[PDB]
Amino acid sequence: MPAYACQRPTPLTHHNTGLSEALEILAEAAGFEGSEGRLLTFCRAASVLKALPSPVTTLSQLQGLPHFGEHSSRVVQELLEHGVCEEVERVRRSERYQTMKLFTQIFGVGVKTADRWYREGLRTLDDLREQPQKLTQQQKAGLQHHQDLSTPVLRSDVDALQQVVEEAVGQALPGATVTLTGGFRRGKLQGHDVDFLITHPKEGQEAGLLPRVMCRLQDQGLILYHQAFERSFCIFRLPQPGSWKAVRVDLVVAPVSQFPFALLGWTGSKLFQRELRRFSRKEKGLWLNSHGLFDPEQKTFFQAASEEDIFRHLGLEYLPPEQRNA
DNA sequence: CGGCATACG
DNA sequence: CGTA
DNA sequence: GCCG
Ligand SMILES: Nc1nc2c([nH]c(=O)n2[C@@H]2O[C@H](COP(=O)(O)OP(=O)(O)OP(=O)(O)O)[C@@H](O)[C@H]2O)c(=O)[nH]1
Ligand SMILES: [Mn+2]
Ligand SMILES: [Mn+2]
Ligand SMILES: [Mn+2]
Ligand SMILES: [Mn+2]
Ligand SMILES: [Mn+2]
Ligand SMILES: [Mn+2]
Ligand SMILES: [Mn+2]
Ligand SMILES: [Mn+2]
Ligand code: NA
Repeated sequence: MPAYACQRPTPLTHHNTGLSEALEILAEAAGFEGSEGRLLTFCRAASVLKALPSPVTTLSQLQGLPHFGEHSSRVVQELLEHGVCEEVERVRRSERYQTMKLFTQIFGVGVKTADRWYREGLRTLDDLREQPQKLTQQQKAGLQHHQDLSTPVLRSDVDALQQVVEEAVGQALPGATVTLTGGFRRGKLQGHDVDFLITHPKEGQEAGLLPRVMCRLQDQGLILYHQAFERSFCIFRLPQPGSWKAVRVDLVVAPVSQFPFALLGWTGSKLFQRELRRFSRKEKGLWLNSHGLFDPEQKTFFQAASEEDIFRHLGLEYLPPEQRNA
């Protein structure tokens, strides 16, 4: 079992969901308490289980696996022996976990904001609505549309949204393209949002594109919330039969020179990309982001025509998007 | 001991 | 800070 | 929490 998640295939459907979900509760809780290192370990351990070919039935099957130490092993041991881990259940049932999950699920609210509200005694969404002065415009939008934003986005929604984004993009710039990224490109059937990457084959023609796209969407009544810019984290008014629902949509524009790097970064998973960037820097001495791959000693950027090119320049076996579900 | 991904809005 |  |  390779130690980095970018060195192994992780399919969407795997064989250890019970174990991985328990470890991911501990990771989430570690985040709520401000320990990003513990969060990362528990996430990495859960991800290792997703990459295994068969169900773990015996604690012996963990020996030698990366990111399993005393704590993650004890969690698995108790789930195998008893079907429940006391620590996981305590966190699950705790007022702090439940409230931090509730608040951080809001668009515009992260851990530090949720923790402050928790410390102020706030506990419910209605508590927040009762104190609108304490909210940014982004948080106001997140709370206003929270019910819809909690409804899974389905493929039919994606296809309808792709059509209206393509229409606006084509009106704004002939020849520009729209690529579905995020979890749907990895094969997910559902999501919390839809992610789109926009470019143009002629370098530089995409300058100023995203404001023009947003204006065209806003004039068709499709925009409920949005913030020079190249990323827009939006809420769309998606038509439905006889009505509409709010959907989160992320739009990003990249020049075509950067498109493989942006496609790779925005296709995820989040853990896959953090692990790939860690691998790049720590094992290969190269700096990876959604713009490029930089060699800091020659002071040069690697020219890539595809995601495959990037994997190859990092000395990694290529993984298609459906195997990046780390 | 300390690192843990890396950027834009 | 928030978002990805 | 795990690891280089
Ligand atoms: N959520 C999230 N995405 C991130 C982070 N950093 C980062 O590069 N991304 C990239 O943004 C991509 C799209 O983000 P996303 O939150 O829409 O996640 P997703 O489509 O995989 O899952 P979803 O099904 O919940 O929408 C991810 O797939 C990930 O690679 C991060 O900290 N959080
Ligand atoms: Mn399998
Ligand atoms: Mn412990
Ligand atoms: Mn026991
Ligand atoms: Mn998404
Ligand atoms: Mn997104
Ligand atoms: Mn840029
Ligand atoms: Mn330490
Ligand atoms: Mn520690
Ligand atoms: Na949030």
